[PDB]
Amino acid sequence: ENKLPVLDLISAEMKTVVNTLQPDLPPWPATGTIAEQRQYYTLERRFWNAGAPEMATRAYMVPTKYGQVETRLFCPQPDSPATLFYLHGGGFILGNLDTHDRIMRLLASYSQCTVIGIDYTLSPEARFPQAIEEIVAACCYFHQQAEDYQINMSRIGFAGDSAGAMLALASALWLRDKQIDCGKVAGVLLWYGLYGLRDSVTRRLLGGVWDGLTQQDLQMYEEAYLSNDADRESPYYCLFNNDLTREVPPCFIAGAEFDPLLDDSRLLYQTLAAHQQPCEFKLYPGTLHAFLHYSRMMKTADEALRDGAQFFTAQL
Amino acid sequence: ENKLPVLDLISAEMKTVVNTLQPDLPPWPATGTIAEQRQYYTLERRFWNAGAPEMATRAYMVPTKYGQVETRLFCPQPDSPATLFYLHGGGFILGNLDTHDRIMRLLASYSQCTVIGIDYTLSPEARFPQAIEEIVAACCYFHQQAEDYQINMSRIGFAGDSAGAMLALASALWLRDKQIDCGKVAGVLLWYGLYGLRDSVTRRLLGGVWDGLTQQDLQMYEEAYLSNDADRESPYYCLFNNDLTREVPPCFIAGAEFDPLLDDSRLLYQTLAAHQQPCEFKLYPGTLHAFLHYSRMMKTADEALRDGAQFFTAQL
Repeated sequence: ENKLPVLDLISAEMKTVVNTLQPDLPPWPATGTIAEQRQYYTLERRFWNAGAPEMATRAYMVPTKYGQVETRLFCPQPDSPATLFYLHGGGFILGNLDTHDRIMRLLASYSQCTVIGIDYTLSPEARFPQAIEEIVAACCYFHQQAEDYQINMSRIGFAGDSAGAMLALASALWLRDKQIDCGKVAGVLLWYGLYGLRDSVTRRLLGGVWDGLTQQDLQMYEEAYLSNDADRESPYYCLFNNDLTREVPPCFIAGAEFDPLLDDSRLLYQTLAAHQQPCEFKLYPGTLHAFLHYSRMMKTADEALRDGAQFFTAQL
Repeated sequence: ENKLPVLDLISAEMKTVVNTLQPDLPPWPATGTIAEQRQYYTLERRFWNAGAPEMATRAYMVPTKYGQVETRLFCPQPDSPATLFYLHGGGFILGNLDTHDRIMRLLASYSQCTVIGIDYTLSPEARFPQAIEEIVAACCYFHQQAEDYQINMSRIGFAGDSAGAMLALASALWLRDKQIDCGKVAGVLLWYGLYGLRDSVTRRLLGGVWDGLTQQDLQMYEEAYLSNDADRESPYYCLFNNDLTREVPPCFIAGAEFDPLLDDSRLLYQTLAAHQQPCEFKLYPGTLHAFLHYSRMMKTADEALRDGAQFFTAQL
């Protein structure tokens, strides 16, 4: 109704992606089970993940108080200076280590750090703060067992896209606030995340069927993730209710121009900068939310990967 | 907490106002009745209203479906080209024709149009949408009785500050939506309004005891005005839920820099501009919310009045 004509305003590069047909796929099951929707997502993501760098990969199950969680280690080189944990997006209800395969492999290539993807339990089966607890547990397990796994856990980082960016910064804040040391958090890489705004200029202007980010869609994802309405205000969900004026690790904040969540990125950055916390913001012109997946076809997506990777290594 | 240090960022001219003492006044009766708080605001406002333009004024009671309401006409010249209705601010719970006497007289003076202030019924005694219906009724009464009152009702406009600005645009949109012709709405003058955002970048960064615009203050004014949580979504409260893509009268939108409500103005402007609706935005640097009252002492407040007057007369 009052929204911007986003499909006309996106870049010609972004449009080539949006207009790409995958003719071998069924239609999107908007009335199937969550289990079917997850399967479709995994199938549809495969084409975008093709051509990923080839490198040494290892999969391990790690213990958590909620049971074992799968992890995948991508090891570019034998003397990694740090370990980067990667939390994938998908609205908390979709996505896995395969949907984000190419992103995690390129991050490893461009950083020359070990990248560890965490297969956190999705919602609605898991509810807040379960994923964050699983991530912290995994991190802490790897830190205790670093020698056995052959990884450098002296310096770590958290990285993620969309809902995974929320998990990335919430994990770093959880570690800080609970006085948990599972390695020095050298940096956090946050591509088009959301951090607890309930409304904003960008949420009003943007969002539609092309990105699955209408007000209604956002309420749906919140309803799946939270168990109690009181959790809306938790400082590990509404991160703006946490104290962002001190002791935040260096954050690289990437905004998508035509994403309703962009203001979440601008508020985090403006908050951090006003309180002299180390950060950088960069807007990627012409993009929709979720663009990091499109690095093979979009120079802007590969640039965003390079930029985060390089921000991380600049902290080491 | 994560807020900006607003008292340090405001301009020197704004700080002179913030630091102005009225020693002869009692302290603000925070635990007193609404009646007491209203009387106090009235009293405290007198000093800021002094020295207003000399001009012919007349009070008239006008019929509405809720009873008679007081109006005040300010007549700057014998041949007014249009009539501007002025809706005062004060959070819906405070203010009256006296607290905004100087604003209205300056507006009439700079516009050279008749200004008609409307003493709409305050909340909690009235609830939404009573004030809007009162204003529409008053406007249609004056339109029907124009010859008797010696006013020009062939072109009209609505003007207001803060909550008053919400009433101004809501009234224009009501007339449009219900196809009520009580004069051609030439323009709407909106100083530091709010138009229904529930959260924003600016709501998070700003607001405090210095302006009475914390999240809890804002919730309390909304609670007083609205009968129902569902009314938060009404297209005459959340005006962003109304259609803003067609037939919106020319809007002058003035933002105050260090005001949590600034993004409400930015959103209204960006929305109207994106749909080719006629509008102008101007930011008034260094200011708090509610600065229009301080025109004797602050060039910027007086400039804001001139600017809104000039915009209105440019539509005639």
